[PDB]
Amino acid sequence: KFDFITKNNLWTNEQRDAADKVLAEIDSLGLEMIRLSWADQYGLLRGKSLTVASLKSAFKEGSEVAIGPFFFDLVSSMVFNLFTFEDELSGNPTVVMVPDPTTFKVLPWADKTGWMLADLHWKSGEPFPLCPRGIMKKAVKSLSDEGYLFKCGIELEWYLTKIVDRSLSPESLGAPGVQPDAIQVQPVAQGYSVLLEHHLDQVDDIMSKVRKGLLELNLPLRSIEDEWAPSQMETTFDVMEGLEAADAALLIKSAIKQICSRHGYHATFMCKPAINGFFASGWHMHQSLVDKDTRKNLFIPSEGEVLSPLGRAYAGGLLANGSAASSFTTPTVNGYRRRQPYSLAPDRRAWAKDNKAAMVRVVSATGDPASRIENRIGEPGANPYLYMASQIVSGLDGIKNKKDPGELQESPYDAQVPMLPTTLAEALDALEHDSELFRSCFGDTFIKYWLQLRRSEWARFLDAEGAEAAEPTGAVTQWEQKEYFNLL
Amino acid sequence: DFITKNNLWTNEQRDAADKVLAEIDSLGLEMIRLSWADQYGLLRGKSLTVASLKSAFKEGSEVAIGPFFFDLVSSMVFNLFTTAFEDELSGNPTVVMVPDPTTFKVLPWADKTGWMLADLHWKSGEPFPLCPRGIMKKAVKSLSDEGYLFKCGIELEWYLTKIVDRSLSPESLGAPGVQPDAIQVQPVAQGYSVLLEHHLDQVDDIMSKVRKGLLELNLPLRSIEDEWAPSQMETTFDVMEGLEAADAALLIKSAIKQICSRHGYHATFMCKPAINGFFASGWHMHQSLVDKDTRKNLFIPSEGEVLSPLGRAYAGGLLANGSAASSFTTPTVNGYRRRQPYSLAPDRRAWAKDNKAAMVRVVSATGDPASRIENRIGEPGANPYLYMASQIVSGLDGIKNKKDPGELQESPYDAQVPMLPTTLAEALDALEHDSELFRSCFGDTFIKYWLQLRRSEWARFLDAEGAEAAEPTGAVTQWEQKEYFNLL
Ligand SMILES: Nc1ncnc2c1ncn2[C@@H]1O[C@H](COP(=O)(O)OP(=O)(O)NP(=O)(O)O)[C@@H](O)[C@H]1O
Ligand SMILES: Nc1ncnc2c1ncn2[C@@H]1O[C@H](COP(=O)(O)OP(=O)(O)NP(=O)(O)O)[C@@H](O)[C@H]1O
Ligand SMILES: [Mg+2]
Ligand SMILES: [Mg+2]
Ligand SMILES: [Mn+2]
Ligand SMILES: [Mn+2]
Ligand SMILES: [Mn+2]
Ligand SMILES: [Mn+2]
Repeated sequence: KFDFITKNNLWTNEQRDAADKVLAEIDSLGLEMIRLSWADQYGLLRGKSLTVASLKSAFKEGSEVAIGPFFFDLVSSMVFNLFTFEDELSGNPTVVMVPDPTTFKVLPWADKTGWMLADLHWKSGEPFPLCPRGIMKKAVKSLSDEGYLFKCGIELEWYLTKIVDRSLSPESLGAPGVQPDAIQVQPVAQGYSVLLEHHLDQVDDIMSKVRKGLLELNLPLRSIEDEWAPSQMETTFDVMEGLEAADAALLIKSAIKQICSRHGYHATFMCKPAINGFFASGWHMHQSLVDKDTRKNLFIPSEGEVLSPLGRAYAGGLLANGSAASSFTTPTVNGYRRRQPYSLAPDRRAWAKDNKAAMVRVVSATGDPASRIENRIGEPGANPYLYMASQIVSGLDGIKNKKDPGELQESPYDAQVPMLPTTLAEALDALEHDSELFRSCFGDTFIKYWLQLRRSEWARFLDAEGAEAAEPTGAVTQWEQKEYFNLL
Repeated sequence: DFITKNNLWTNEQRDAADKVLAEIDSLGLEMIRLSWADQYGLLRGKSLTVASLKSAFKEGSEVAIGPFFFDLVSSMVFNLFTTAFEDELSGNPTVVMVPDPTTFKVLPWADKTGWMLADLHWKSGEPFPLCPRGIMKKAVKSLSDEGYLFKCGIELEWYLTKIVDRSLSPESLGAPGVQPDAIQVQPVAQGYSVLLEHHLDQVDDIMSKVRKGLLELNLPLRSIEDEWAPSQMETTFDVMEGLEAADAALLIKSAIKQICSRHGYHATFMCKPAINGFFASGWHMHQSLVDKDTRKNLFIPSEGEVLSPLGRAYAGGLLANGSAASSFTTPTVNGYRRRQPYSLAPDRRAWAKDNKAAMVRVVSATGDPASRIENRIGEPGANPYLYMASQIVSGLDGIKNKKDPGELQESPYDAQVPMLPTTLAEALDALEHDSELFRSCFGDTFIKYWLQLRRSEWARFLDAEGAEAAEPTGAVTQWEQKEYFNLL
């Protein structure tokens, strides 16, 4: 068989050793299938399930796939002509999924099934420019080149509901460009009784299975918590690093959804479902930089500081680029329901010490290795690679250009600072009008592609619900429910 | 190491932490709940993994004070958005849950789950002033400084019902400041045949599970009894001491509710549910003081006495402060349904020997170490910490000022003594106009906070049902059912 991986130098020695160990574990465990997957532009896992023999072949030749998913939106509108590359963004070329053996997992909820991520490459051997994991890799290398590792604490809010109807009737299936029916669900608990232990116990018949699945995947689960709204959950994780953290967040969301569905439940990372009483869910990103060699947290402040100078410049970069990065931290139309004051979610580019109204909330103390920046702007349905890469790119831009975050705001909701985009369209406008950094770091081809795609989605939303409905405080529309509830 | 830096663990607590970690590993536990009682006595907190708990044994676990500024339906009674603290009572600072390893339990009804209480501290290291367990700690220390230990017999009445509908439909979930629907239930047995053995047998398929859970928690279960009303139960426990006794009462109520819910039943400590035929439930507090060194009961009477002089003065303090303490022993609007005569509940500040019509009932015999005071004023839904601490503070005040209870009442419902508050508002007035003692021991800030919070709750009740509805002999309102039935 042709060895595409060796010829194109796509595996490190570490990856090759891991490939040997992975095959040994597959044999020892008697696995029958190994999923080969990769995140699309929305963070959703696409790929194939291979047999053992086919995976062994893929460890030399890769596995061919079409780029179709990149040119579809969530309902398979054809945004880019698959029938008619970086210049025109058209066609259906074949790319090669090259497995990343360091990502291998055994999926506990499935029958004799393993799981692995793949990187997309042209048959020429070059990375596919639209691959979001590749964009995270570029961000990680840019940060390594400067002496730093990205340390990230994953804090995810989500909704846990019980399935009433999976909406499988032919009349509910939609069509290309036509949303299918949302799954029908029922809340699993009452709410507005935050952090209530009895809520944790009431849902633990299924939540214990979620917990066990996450632990058995060797994910660093830290806490399970009862959030404010009915059936709203929160799961946090211990600190992870760079690509691993992004891969982990991706797998975490996938595992929660799959386990829940296996038992007749529906988990969703849709920011604010159209269900009475459901409040918006957030994805706050906890971030620190550590020295590649000394492994010390370089954000730790001395006395009379809230952050080290380096951390202060990182925060400056987060603030300065918060509008341009908005479509990456907050990619869904529905995620902008959180862009309003008095929400404990951010409406403006302000930093503050421990104040949960700020976009950038600093949590720190002299000599404390937990000292960190929390960016509260993200939504749970964000693509982990694009979210984390936007954070790295913004913070590194702040360090290189010595950006100043300005004064810590005591009342962030009164701060005389730039407002954040209130709609996805505003976020795309902000990116278009301030595109240089993300063109340079994510790639010009990717930014062109991203703008075109997301704008087509906004146009669909506008056509279905009208401009008035985009107001963040307005009720969640049926378009949002039928776009995001089932898949995110 | 926040705990070591602030000297927050005794050497016994550190030894206990070692043992707790060893037991967690030996049993293969996967989750450990870290909880604390809020102002209503409800358990709030997080569920942590083994790794996260090990970290919390050094740095504690951060949590927001949100629950203290919410009422039972999450009315925002204090402004979480304006950064203040003890003068302003506003804001949303982060505090540190410091685990108390001496409280560790394995929860028998849950999957591989341990459980622990936590004390709330500012990040400066000082105790958080609104924390009710801390108020109990201060009462216990105040009592110890005088040479005494608090011995308490826990006697809880409650209702056992079978769930018909958990009221989980979106239209039933309420909203912040808006009560959700009560759970719908069915009685499990007829009543008005008190202490009937056949009733005990009829309910023992579920009551046996409650019994086993309490026994496996190593709680000193003493009796299970058929109380007067249909489906009304009573569970008593052998004598416990001080802070343990309060912690145990908290765990007892939580365990009863969780076991019952796990099996499709609803236990409630709501005083008098809006269910036809349900009579009011009480929490009589059996109390004695023991000498810290001799370990002897200092209430034991001589011949021609019903209590030693010390016990008689303690009783005097209980009576003298009974109106000011009313919101603590009887914090619920619904609990004042018991403030009426000919009820076997107290309507006045009278004491008597073995008369169940009195507030302070003496049970004693010459030289009998069971000699004690039973205060019949409390309701089952009381916060264990606030109820017990109010008792300690009142009795110690009686001792210090040599307060005289007056003459024993042969007919308490005809006694020439001050009447007890008949509404929560009256109880808050009594505390406000006579606050010095409870300000001195519970703290000014807590008393200011308590008054403001409970008055907002009374205002909600008044607006929903009118003043006319507060008359104790009136029917239980839907507001009471939708405020207390689900959570208490
Ligand atoms: N140095 C660090 N760098 C990055 N993340 C860190 C660091 N130290 C701690 N974390 C992470 O920070 C997160 C803490 O989140 P959590 O305990 O939910 O509190 P919070 O996010 O500060 N508050 P909240 O919005 O109110 O829920 C965890 O994911 C930790 O692993
Ligand atoms: N010295 C003591 N100090 C405190 N509590 C004690 C003491 N001796 C016994 N007790 C407790 O007193 C309680 C007695 O409760 P119980 O047997 O129900 O009595 P009762 O007063 O007759 N109740 P009731 O008939 O329902 O009104 C138990 O919780 C005992 O553990
Ligand atoms: Mg959190
Ligand atoms: Mg009794
Ligand atoms: Mn949260
Ligand atoms: Mn957070
Ligand atoms: Mn009784
Ligand atoms: Mn009694």
